[PDB]
This record gives sequence, C-alpha cells and structure tokens, in this order.
Amino acid sequence: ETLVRPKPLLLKLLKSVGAQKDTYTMKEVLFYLGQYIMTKRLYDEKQQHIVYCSNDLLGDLFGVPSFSVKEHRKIYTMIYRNLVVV
Ligand SMILES: CC(C)C[C@H](N[C@@H](C(=O)NCc1ccccc1)c1c(C(=O)NO)[nH]c2cc(Cl)ccc12)C(=O)NO
Ligand SMILES: CC(C)C[C@H](N[C@H](C(=O)NCc1ccccc1)c1c(C(=O)NO)[nH]c2cc(Cl)ccc12)C(=O)NO
Repeated sequence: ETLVRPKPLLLKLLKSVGAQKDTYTMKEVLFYLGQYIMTKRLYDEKQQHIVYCSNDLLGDLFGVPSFSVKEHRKIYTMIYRNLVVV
C-alpha cells in the first residue's frame, strides 16, 4: 500500500487520537480521522453520514464547513491536500 506523510496540522490531529507514527497508509489516516470524528461527536446524531467541521481543525484542513461520509473521492482529495507520499 502507498505510504503517506501527513503535513504537521493533520499529523497533530491524528496523534491527538493516539496515532504514533509519521508515515501512514491512507486507510490508517481514514481510520484515525474516523476516530477523531467519533470521539469529538462531529457527526450528526440523526444523519450520521453528515460530519460538521466549521470552527474545527478538521474544517480548516479540509476547507469545508461540513461533508458527507459518502463523498469518498472528495474526502480522498481533501485528505491529499494535507499529505505528501513517501
Ligand atoms: C461517523 C463516521 C466516522 C462513521 C464511520 N464511517 C466511515 C466510513 O464511512 N468509511 C468508508 C469510507 C470510504 C472511503 C472514504 C471515506 C469513507 C469512516 C471511517 C472508519 O474508520 N470507519 O470505520 N473513517 C472515516 C473517516 C472519514 Cl473523514 C469519513 C468516514 C470514515 C464508521 O465507523 N461507520 O461504521
Ligand atoms: C489497491 C486499490 C484497490 C486501492 C484501495 N485503497 C483505497 C484507499 O486508499 N482507501 C482509504 C481511503 C479511501 C478514500 C479516502 C481516503 C482513504 C480505496 C478504497 C477502498 O475500498 N479501500 O478498501 N476505496 C477508495 C475510494 C477512493 Cl475514492 C479512493 C481510494 C479508495 C485498496 O487498497 N482497496 O483494498
């Protein structure tokens, strides 16, 4: 699998949910992002596919006020703008 190196702000976010490393697979990045979204309760309680991220680090990184977990290609792109491959 492709190994990626999150930029400093994304890495800070990942490590806040127990990520240990400086290089990751995209699946690991998505896993830790999910953990962040879950533990901070950023998902809509009625519509769990909706993530709210205005005035959160996640929003500043992704460049959106909210997104749907179903927007896979977009999420991949939003994550990728915070990476570099290694
Ligand atoms: C509220 C949400 C975090 C719940 C979580 N959903 C995730 C999920 O939909 N993953 C499929 C997927 C596939 C490709 C791109 C984005 C998302 C998911 C996960 C995940 O690790 N699910 O286990 N991580 C995510 C990160 C982002 Cl930014 C968006 C979605 C996910 C879940 O546990 N469903 O049982
Ligand atoms: C070899 C090839 C099939 C790649 C595929 N992995 C993709 C992947 O990196 N998934 C994690 C992920 C997916 C979407 C955003 C961020 C992170 C991936 C998957 C996938 O189904 N992984 O199991 N789905 C993707 C959707 C988009 Cl838009 C972009 C990437 C993926 C894989 O390893 N599948 O077992």
